[PDB]
Amino acid sequence: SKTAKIDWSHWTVTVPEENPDKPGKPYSLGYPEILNYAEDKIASKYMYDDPKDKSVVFYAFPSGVTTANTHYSRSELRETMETGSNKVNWTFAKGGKMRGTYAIDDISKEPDGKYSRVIIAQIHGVLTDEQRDLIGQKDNNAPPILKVYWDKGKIRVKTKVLKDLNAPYKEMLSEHAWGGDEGRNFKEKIDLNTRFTLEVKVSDGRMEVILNDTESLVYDDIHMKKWGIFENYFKAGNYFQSKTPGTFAKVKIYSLQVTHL
Repeated sequence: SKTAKIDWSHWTVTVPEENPDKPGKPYSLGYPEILNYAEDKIASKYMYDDPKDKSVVFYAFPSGVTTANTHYSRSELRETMETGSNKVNWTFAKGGKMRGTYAIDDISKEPDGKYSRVIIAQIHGVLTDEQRDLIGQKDNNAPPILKVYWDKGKIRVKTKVLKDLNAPYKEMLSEHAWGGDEGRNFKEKIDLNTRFTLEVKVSDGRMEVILNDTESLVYDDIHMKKWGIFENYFKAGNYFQSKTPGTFAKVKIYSLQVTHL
């Protein structure tokens, strides 16, 4: 209404600041406490309203506080397709769609004078407990099959590839079986302080990323078929890709919608 169009019943947030009651781990909020973000003494520093334009600002910077499988600091949402739970997630065959309206509100430069980079949307894989236990892994982590960056004035997309197409199932379940692709950039340059839309559409063996409802980048080869073994969740916000002292980003979200029809 007066605030950004985000359905808080389907997201958790993790921020850059340490949780005082859980040392070494970043503070997080899930439902229903996330609804209190604006009055949360910790979270409101990093996820807060701009009432002038009805956005939510995600502010992140190197804090030295991260999670076990996350390299950099973040102020970022994690999708919970079932309100209140983290273990209900979706396969590519079930599918999903995420639509967001963003702006890169402010960002630092690196020492070479080029802007720092920020990840604003992801699809993260997740192992089921049965898969985790089959391969004897300590947690349910799996690769980020999709990462969408703002990178030096372009929207850049990175996906994962299976390094050995003959890899057996138990090997394919490990992150070491997957590596990064070469990356693809949208043609339309996206300036700072400029609203733009992203749409991510996932279906069986297929992922499509759409910028400003014009250009699509489509992924629909063997790697997307092989990725079908995982469950997934969306992420959105500010996963800030620098540890250089003094760097930061602020990402605004005006609208964010996920569906699994």
